[PDB]
Amino acid sequence: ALTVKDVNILSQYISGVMARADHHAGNVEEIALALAGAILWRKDDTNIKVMAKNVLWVTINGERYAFSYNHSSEKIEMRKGNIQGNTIHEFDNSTPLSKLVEIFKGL
Amino acid sequence: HMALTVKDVNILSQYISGVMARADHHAGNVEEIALALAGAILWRKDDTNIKVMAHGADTKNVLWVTINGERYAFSYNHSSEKIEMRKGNIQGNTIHEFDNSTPLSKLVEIFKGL
Repeated sequence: ALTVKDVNILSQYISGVMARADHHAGNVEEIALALAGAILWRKDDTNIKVMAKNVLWVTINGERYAFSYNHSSEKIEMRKGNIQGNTIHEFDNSTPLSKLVEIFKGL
Repeated sequence: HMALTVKDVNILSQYISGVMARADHHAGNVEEIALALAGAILWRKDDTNIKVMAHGADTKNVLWVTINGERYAFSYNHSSEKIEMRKGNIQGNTIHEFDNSTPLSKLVEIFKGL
């Protein structure tokens, strides 16, 4: 799995996400940038890790969160704890930024 | 006279948290678009570190980033309540002004094109 250890790798990863979203998942291409900001906003010191569909793990306020793309619903799914459970939020280009801020502010 | 160099992800997260805290408290009109701008700047930046210059103290901040060999300056205008984006000269006119009502599709378009 990829460990996002520095800003160089982080930009490359975000670029990878945006390239993939443009080509094959256009319905999350916009929210992806805001999600990137939100995850960096709220993460603990633990490094972001992307594992293998890929799953991105981040720890926020002492809880582990998994982000991954669902081709069938065309959503980015957010799970709390283990990828083997229900989503707590789903994001796409229709998600209001007001709602995104509200969700991350409260984590 | 004060320069913050965003050398690593820890400093980046503290900087973003600082921006969101200030926006929540007295710049509500850009609190939402600030997150998207954070992703967009990190998306397109060249290797050079982001720098935040304050030539007044913690209040008169300008964030600088290089994209495709060009410098871009971001700052908040507390009268228009917009984040102003300039290119090259910081004393030039703005090329874009962003707030919560900026369509995200337009923000993606702008950054894709830099």
